[PDB]
Amino acid sequence: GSMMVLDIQLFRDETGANIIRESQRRRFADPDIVDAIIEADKKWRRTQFLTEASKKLINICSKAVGAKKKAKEACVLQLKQLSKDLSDQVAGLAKEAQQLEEERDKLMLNVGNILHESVPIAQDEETGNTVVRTFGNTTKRAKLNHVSIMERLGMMDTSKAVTSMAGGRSYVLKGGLVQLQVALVSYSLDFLVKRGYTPFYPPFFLNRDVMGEVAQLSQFDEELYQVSGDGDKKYLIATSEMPIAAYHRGRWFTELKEPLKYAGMSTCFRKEAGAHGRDTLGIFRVHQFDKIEQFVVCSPRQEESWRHLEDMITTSEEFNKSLGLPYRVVNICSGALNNAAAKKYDLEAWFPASGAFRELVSCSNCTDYQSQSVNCRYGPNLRQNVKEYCHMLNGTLCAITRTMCCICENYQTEEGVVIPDVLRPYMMGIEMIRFENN
Amino acid sequence: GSMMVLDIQLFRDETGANIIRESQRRRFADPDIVDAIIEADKKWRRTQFLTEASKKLINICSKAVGAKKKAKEADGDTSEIPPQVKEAYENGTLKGEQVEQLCVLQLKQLSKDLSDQVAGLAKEAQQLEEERDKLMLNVGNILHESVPIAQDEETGNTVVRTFGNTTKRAKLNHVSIMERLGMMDTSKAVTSMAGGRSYVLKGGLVQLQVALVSYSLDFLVKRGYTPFYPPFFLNRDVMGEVAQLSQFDEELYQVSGDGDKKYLIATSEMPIAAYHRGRWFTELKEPLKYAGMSTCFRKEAGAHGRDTLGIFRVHQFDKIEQFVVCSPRQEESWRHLEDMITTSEEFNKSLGLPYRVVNICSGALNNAAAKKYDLEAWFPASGAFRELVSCSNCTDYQSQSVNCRYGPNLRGTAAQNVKEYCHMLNGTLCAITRTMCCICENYQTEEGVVIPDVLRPYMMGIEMIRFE
Ligand SMILES: Nc1ncnc2c1ncn2[C@@H]1O[C@H](COP(=O)(O)OP(=O)(O)OP(=O)(O)O)[C@@H](O)[C@H]1O
Ligand SMILES: Nc1ncnc2c1ncn2[C@@H]1O[C@H](COP(=O)(O)OP(=O)(O)OP(=O)(O)O)[C@@H](O)[C@H]1O
Ligand code: NA
Repeated sequence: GSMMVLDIQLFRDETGANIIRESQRRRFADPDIVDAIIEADKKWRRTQFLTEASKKLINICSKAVGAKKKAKEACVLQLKQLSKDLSDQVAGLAKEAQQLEEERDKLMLNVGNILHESVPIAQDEETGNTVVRTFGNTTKRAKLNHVSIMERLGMMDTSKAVTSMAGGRSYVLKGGLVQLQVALVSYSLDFLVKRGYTPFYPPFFLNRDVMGEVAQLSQFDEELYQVSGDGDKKYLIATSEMPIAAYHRGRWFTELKEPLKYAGMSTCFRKEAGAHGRDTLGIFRVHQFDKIEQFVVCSPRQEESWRHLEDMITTSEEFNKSLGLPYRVVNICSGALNNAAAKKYDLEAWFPASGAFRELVSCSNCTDYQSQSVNCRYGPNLRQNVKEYCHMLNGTLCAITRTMCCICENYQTEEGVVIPDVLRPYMMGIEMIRFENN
Repeated sequence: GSMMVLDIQLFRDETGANIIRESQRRRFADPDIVDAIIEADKKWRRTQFLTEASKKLINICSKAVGAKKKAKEADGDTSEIPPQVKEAYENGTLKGEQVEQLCVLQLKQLSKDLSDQVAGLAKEAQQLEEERDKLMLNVGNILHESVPIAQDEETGNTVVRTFGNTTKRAKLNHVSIMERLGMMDTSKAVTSMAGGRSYVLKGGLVQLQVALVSYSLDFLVKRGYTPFYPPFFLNRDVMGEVAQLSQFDEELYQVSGDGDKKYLIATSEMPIAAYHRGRWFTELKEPLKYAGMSTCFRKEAGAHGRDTLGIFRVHQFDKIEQFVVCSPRQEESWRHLEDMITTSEEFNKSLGLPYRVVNICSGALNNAAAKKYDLEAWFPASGAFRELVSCSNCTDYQSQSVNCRYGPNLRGTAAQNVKEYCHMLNGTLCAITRTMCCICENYQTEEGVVIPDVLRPYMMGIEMIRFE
């Protein structure tokens, strides 16, 4: 059943419907769908209006019979029949209500979050993404790519010894690379703790019902493994953003003078159904990887979320600067944005052997898209004419395997890989991991 | 289906079969079963004897036809196979010299009939092989001579060694401490999201978790172990070489959606063992020592509502594991077992945790283990010793199942009277959530939990995590 889509409230006002139509056109999506959603919703509201009315009339029938029969009268027989009929009508109204919600929500799958005014308008990323900032020597060239380096270290196995055990794109890390992996986890966690984030270690399973509130329906198809055996069926998490968002379901923050900031720490599991033969090379694109994630829950007011988005990307930049990895920050074009995001920044690191900018980090302001889906409310209650929801953002701090790949290319020498200065105290003071002699 | 059970070769020797029957009796397990396993294997070897005879006869048929056609011999009167010929190949006594008396039409029919026999024999072979290993599910590794002989743990285990003050008492148990810290959520906010026994850790407890992972890994690196980060999925075929059928029912989650069905690992021992499948170490002058690092996933199907509370027994937890592959000769694996339990002891001493070491009795040993030591840490608020660590010598039980051979591997070697396999051992260094529970009880004060000295540099120098 459950699925994550845009708030219905914005559709029920002429000005809001026009905001959504405009955002649809700017995303290269269908604006005509907004009318279809308003109509389905108008029918749905009608069923709810009749249901609330008829329920009140069911008590009228009950109280009437209670007063009449206490008065010792032999119309009661009619009132009883009318109670059964209204209960029948309410039952019929509910089945119709259900069908209409299903139709509405399925139409809404095609409606994205309202674009920020700064999002570039383009359908294609190569031409369409706008470069915001660059850091370091982004034209640097180096000898060996990350796959060759990790193979020459003797510290990564992606051969049939592993894939015949664990399937395609599975890998073993050994020795110095595991030390580096752990160094990055711990350094990444500390980096965020120092910036006011609360560490958060989630369950790696979510139930279907809950996963449906924080995942787009296409993610079930392309990205989420199903887990079974123990009670209800579950899904492995693709990112700690899922359980962190789900953790706020049904919550209500009367105010958030300070944001909630979490440093999500987890293994991430991705089926990568789309990537038939994209990579297959190294640990750059794998089904299982550690990631440290920024997650922010904040007030929906005064565009505070937009300020946090800037802080979050700046945080990921400062992290990569600390590692000395060259990069560019790009503002993702409207055609490439997922539905939840109102704006997205990617930090794409320069891979000097490979000769390419490759995404290490994405940071998104999802405003009230997830929040309305998980029902994470904000402010005072209606009983204020609008229901307010918290804003939520999420952004990579460090995706560990891709960052390891970038470090290997950028810090290679003839003898091995130099460990970035900041990571050394997190791996026993090791200055370099060395190639197998030949 | 794929299955981890004892090696067959020792069953086919009278002295070997008796050693196995004796070990079974000493485990309070079934010896009578060995006769049933020998019989199932006898049936199996018969299908191989016939298969090899018939495969050779098929080649003789082809060569005979070739020679007859070359000489322009007439094809013959009939393709009908003499009943004695059918009887002979069904019994494995048909000789090539007799086959060569047949005409071309007969040789052709016989080649087809022998091919059908070879196909029927492959199916018989596998129903017999499944029936056999299933009977083998109940047969344990040969006990080391020092294993206490008893059925029940609570009385049969032998306390070997103790460390620290194991009678001190403390006020709050680990559940109450982690609650008062505000850093562990096991409420419906979490369980309605992720199911029973699910948890969220926050704040200082995540810092402590990471500190333990990194300190544990460093602890083993300093002792010559190679870090090993595995895939957390194993496919059915491979999982069955390193697990018994009962673990599929009680312990292993199934994962699907992409490729064939896989299982989540319950310990890094599984993928590390599997990684050695089909290997052949001609010599291991030094052992291979691995420091396994992984999340472990356990259904806990048996422990339905056994513990329930806190993070002591959960479905998902980090663990750092010792895994050793070594020579099967000169009782070397027994020396490694002693070093491994000592390493886990020194780790706990370094954390300042009191404990006892117990030698696990014969009746309570799992099948793969020839001997097992557990380290049970003292939980002063619970008032009990609770298992933190197990270390076992599985000698060649996993290695035979995964086919990890030892010894010279040279051309010209025929049917080897004794195939040798490596020995494998495994032992917990640190199960992270249980160690956190132990630390919380032992290091509690009025204001919170004091961080053990050795972990402080691994969590930004923090000396204490404070109650809300
Ligand atoms: N299959 C993978 N293997 C290793 N790292 C990955 C993989 N998928 C994503 N990452 C890392 O996680 C970061 C965040 O990825 P995200 O959750 O945004 O998924 P995505 O499909 O890349 O979506 P987006 O288009 O927003 O980046 C990426 O920038 C990358 O560093
Ligand atoms: N469900 C669990 N939750 C948290 N920690 C666990 C769990 N199961 C095992 N552990 C930890 O892992 C360690 C090793 O566990 P092991 O794999 O040996 O499983 P076991 O069946 O509980 O123990 P044994 O080996 O004695 O049968 C235990 O000593 C304990 O510290
Ligand atoms: Na340049």
